[PDB]
Amino acid sequence: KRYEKLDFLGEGATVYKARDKNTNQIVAIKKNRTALREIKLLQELSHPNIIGLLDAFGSNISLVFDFMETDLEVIIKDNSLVLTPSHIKAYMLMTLQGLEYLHQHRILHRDLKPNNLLLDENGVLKLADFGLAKSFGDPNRAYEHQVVTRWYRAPELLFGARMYGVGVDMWAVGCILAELLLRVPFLPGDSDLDQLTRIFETLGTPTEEQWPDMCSLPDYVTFKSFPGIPLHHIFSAAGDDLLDLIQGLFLFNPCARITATQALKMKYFSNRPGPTPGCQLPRPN
Ligand SMILES: CC(C)c1cnn2c(NCc3ccccc3)cc(NC[C@H]3CCNC[C@@H]3O)nc12
Repeated sequence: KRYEKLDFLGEGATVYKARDKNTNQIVAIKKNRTALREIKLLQELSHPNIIGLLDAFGSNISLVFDFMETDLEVIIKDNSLVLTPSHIKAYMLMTLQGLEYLHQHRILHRDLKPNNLLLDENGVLKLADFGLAKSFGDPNRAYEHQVVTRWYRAPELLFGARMYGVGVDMWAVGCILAELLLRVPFLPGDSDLDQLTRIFETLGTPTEEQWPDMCSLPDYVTFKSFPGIPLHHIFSAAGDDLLDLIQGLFLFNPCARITATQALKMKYFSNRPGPTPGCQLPRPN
């Protein structure tokens, strides 16, 4: 009644474009117990790189956010675009500044993947779809457990961990970074077992030194030994500063794995070339 419905945008939920009658501004309208958890976590937060919940109303519920023009998946899949090292540095910087904020507020995203990083027409990247986000402390049930799509999913979750932390988001950011570099999914498992296969044959089956607790995980099972592939072989364009960020994000021990803040202090972010101005980031038609 306050927002002029315009164009359909998705079905998961159900999203629509709309024009607010008061300000005339363009927004996106998204239309349960976790529905309130979502509004709870979001009405709180304010960060340029986190989508901004502008309004809500009941009677299925309707979340009003700012319109976004595109997302990393679209960009990644757009052959017309060539991503430069500066482009990639920019996307990551914004992604990690948003994730550092979330984590400082003891929140896990738990569903980080390229289509959940949205971009506005000024090249501001924003984390979105907090339908799985939870406060760090909240417990994980066995049969209600919500887990990212398997290609971005961290090894501890594939081994059925119920106690976990930021490393689950940091792994997903590693898989996103790899996808920006290769322009295809990094680790495209065709099953949860095959997702681990792929992880180990790419990165090496973990030693006990690399991952002390691994064997005590609930769904731990014995895979063959794979040596893995050197990252400079996988990512042949990447400088040494980037290689070290990647390696940091893909450490098997979830407690050794690099945090958003540790990532952000990495030489990579202070080295030339600098991150593209948002207004210069590549745009699809
Ligand atoms: C609900 C809010 C976060 C939002 C703002 N703009 N916008 C657009 N904009 C158009 C668009 C087209 C292509 C790629 C991305 C966005 C599409 C869209 N689609 C719904 C889901 C789809 C899966 N990824 C998260 C999206 O919010 N949701 C939204």
